[PDB]
Amino acid sequence: TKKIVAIWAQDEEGVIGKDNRLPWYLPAELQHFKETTLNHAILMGRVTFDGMGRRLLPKRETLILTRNPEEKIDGVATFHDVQSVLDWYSAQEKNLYIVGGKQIFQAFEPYLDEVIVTHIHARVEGDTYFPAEFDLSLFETVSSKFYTKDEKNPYDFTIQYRKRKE
Amino acid sequence: TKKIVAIWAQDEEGVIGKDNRLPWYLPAELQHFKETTLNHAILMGRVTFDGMGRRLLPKRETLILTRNPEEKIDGVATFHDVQSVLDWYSAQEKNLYIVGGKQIFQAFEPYLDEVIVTHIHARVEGDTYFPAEFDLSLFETVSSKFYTKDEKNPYDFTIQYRKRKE
Ligand SMILES: NC(=O)C1=CN([C@@H]2O[C@H](COP(=O)(O)OP(=O)(O)OC[C@H]3O[C@@H](n4cnc5c(N)ncnc54)[C@H](OP(=O)(O)O)[C@@H]3O)[C@@H](O)[C@H]2O)C=CC1
Ligand SMILES: NC(=O)C1=CN([C@@H]2O[C@H](COP(=O)(O)OP(=O)(O)OC[C@H]3O[C@@H](n4cnc5c(N)ncnc54)[C@H](OP(=O)(O)O)[C@@H]3O)[C@@H](O)[C@H]2O)C=CC1
Ligand SMILES: CN(Cc1cnc2nc(N)nc(N)c2n1)c1ccc(C(=O)N[C@@H](CCC(=O)O)C(=O)O)cc1
Ligand SMILES: CN(Cc1cnc2nc(N)nc(N)c2n1)c1ccc(C(=O)N[C@@H](CCC(=O)O)C(=O)O)cc1
Repeated sequence: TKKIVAIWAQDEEGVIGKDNRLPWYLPAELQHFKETTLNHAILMGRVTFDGMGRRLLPKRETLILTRNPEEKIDGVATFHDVQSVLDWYSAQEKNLYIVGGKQIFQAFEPYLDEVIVTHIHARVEGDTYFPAEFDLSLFETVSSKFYTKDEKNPYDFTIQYRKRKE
Repeated sequence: TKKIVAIWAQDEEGVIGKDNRLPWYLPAELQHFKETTLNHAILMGRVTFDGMGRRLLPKRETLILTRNPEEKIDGVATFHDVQSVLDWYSAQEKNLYIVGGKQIFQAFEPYLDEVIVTHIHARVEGDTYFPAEFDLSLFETVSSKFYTKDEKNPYDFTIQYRKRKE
């Protein structure tokens, strides 16, 4: 039942970030993020955390990965290496969602059970892309859904759930 | 020539914020913001400062308004009340841009020489509205320009420059 899942959103070319934030705004996609991670743990890099104004998502067990030994935010648990997070994960039952920052996605690739990827049907300008060396072939699409754009969500997008091929 | 200017962006209903961020993403509008405030000073409330990850913008003198006893913060100047900012402003020659936070906009409205308002032609969900306690009759629109929507900027928007008359 328990698993480590990577979840991210990207444009048509793999863009995931710009100026420490996301180069788009789609409340409906954020809603999907909320429903998926609700009542679970999420691990994000220190940069992405600061990028979102250090906001603590309600009903989410927030885990921050940093190399700063003096880093200490109230409301969140700090981790300084991958092994530490894996030990934490094994000592509990909740699913663990790798939520972001290209470096974090790269660091956890070997331990991923599944990926939930949102393909935004648009092309934007970004300075950070999903890891091009990430081997998505080891995964298989189990389900997906198309979300039609509207006033508040200017770009169409699709969400795919892909499990690790046996 | 020097003056105190308020700059902000709002949707058709006056929405300026949602969950401590701006409910939209328009690189061309952010480029506009940079062109306007570049090489000058900008004053933002502590909330907004936190909201953008304490990210210090380049070629900008950042001023933070807060009641927090702290005498200083980052590579920024800390102020503890409205009058303090106005006095600092009087002792120098650069234009002062009031850039954000509903409370900060409201606090400096009586001292504004000009407003530069971006009118985003769309309706989005906000939890923070521009504090419109301005006697509009006091200002005159010198000009406004239109920016047609495109792939990276999904909403049309108009930037209006208004100066205090009489
Ligand atoms: N589109 C999407 O789905 C998402 C996009 N993003 C975007 O991606 C960009 C951020 O990505 P990125 O720049 O890679 O930053 P990350 O979010 O990956 O964070 C990087 C930081 O994590 C810490 N870190 C990294 N590796 C380790 C390690 N092995 N051990 C301990 N600490 C480590 C360090 O923090 P420290 O420097 O403190 O030591 C490092 O600076 C932003 O634009 C963000 O908005 C983020 C999430 C999702
Ligand atoms: N659309 C746009 O153009 C912009 C929108 N925004 C949005 O506005 C929202 C934030 O607005 P708001 O919540 O009002 O926060 P503000 O950014 O206005 O910051 C408020 C804080 O400033 C300090 N402060 C306020 N008044 C005084 C005073 N008289 N003397 C000393 N310090 C004072 C306090 O900080 P402390 O609590 O530390 O004492 C107060 O909590 C966010 O959603 C943000 O995204 C922000 C900028 C632009
Ligand atoms: C920057 N950032 C990270 C971010 C954004 N979108 C993503 N989208 C996906 N698919 N995957 C991610 N890792 C992801 N990460 C953010 C920023 C804000 C919120 C946020 O406010 N989320 C609300 C939901 C907002 C809503 O319901 O519209 C929540 O409670 O989770 C989440 C992630
Ligand atoms: C949240 N926030 C405040 C914000 C955003 N847009 C605004 N837009 C207007 N017109 N007025 C404001 N006061 C305003 N404030 C931000 C967030 C990021 C950047 C920013 O990255 N600015 C870069 C430009 C980034 C870009 O060109 O993409 C700069 O150097 O000014 C500015 C303000």
